[PDB]
Amino acid sequence: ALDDIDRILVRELAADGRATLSELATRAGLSVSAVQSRVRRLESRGVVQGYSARINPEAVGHLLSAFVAITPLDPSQPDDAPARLEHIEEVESCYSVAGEESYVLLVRVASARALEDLLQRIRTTANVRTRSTIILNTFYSDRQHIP
Amino acid sequence: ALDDIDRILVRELAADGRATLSELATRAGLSVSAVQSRVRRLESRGVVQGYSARINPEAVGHLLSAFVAITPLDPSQPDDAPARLEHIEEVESCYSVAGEESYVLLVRVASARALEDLLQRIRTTANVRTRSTIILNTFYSDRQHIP
Ligand SMILES: N[C@@H](Cc1ccc(O)cc1)C(=O)O
Repeated sequence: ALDDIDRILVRELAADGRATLSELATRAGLSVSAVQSRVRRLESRGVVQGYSARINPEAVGHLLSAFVAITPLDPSQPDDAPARLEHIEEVESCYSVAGEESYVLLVRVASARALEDLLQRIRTTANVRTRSTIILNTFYSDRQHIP
Repeated sequence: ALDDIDRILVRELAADGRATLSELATRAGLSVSAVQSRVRRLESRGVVQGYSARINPEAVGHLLSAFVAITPLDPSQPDDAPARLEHIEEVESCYSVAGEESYVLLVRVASARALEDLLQRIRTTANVRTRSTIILNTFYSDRQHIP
């Protein structure tokens, strides 16, 4: 239950999460109060999960990023790992995945040596083997698609 | 230079990309005016690259997501795969990578059938083999970390 109007709103807020109510309204052809309340409704279903600035991770010191695939050293408990890694700040994304491994993490760090340290912390905190794939270059990312 | 006032700014805008030129200035102890200038220089210097609402993908009927690892078929052609795929719009992200594959894509799609399809189109449009990994669940995603 997402009408043409909501489609326009998220498509605009995807492209520009600081879009203003007045700007959105003159694009959907609605009043700024219609818009404000369509946006709150989108936000409280979980259609729009929050707004974030797209910060360039090299500018701030994360010069190495990596996908690390992780798999249980002992498969037996239900799977703690996303909970237990939630508090390592250098882990930015955690997905469970089909195939031989269980999760994939995107991870970002200052250097090669900071990467060895982090692999250790992950090995130990989630009791998990790791397979690492260094990212050499991001060509574009998060480009969200509303169809 | 990232004057650790600029540091408090990006932490603030990453967790909340709508936080307003004022509300910021409070928790950052500055004039609404100087807060406005930095932000303008921060986007100029490519430290903030943009603002995005973060849209839940199922909510828009992207029920299957996948990492897709690609490697070009003919090492003698110019290797321009990121550019040949850039027009296909359900590729959300494309990285080059030191692994077993040349690049990794994050891709979103309606269903398993739609993916098979996408992949046919990926193979033929860049000239690549595909190896893909299906995401069952996203535990968290873009948690941007600032040192
Ligand atoms: N790797 C498993 C799926 C799985 C995902 C997460 C887990 O914690 C465990 C298993 C498979 O392909 O069947």
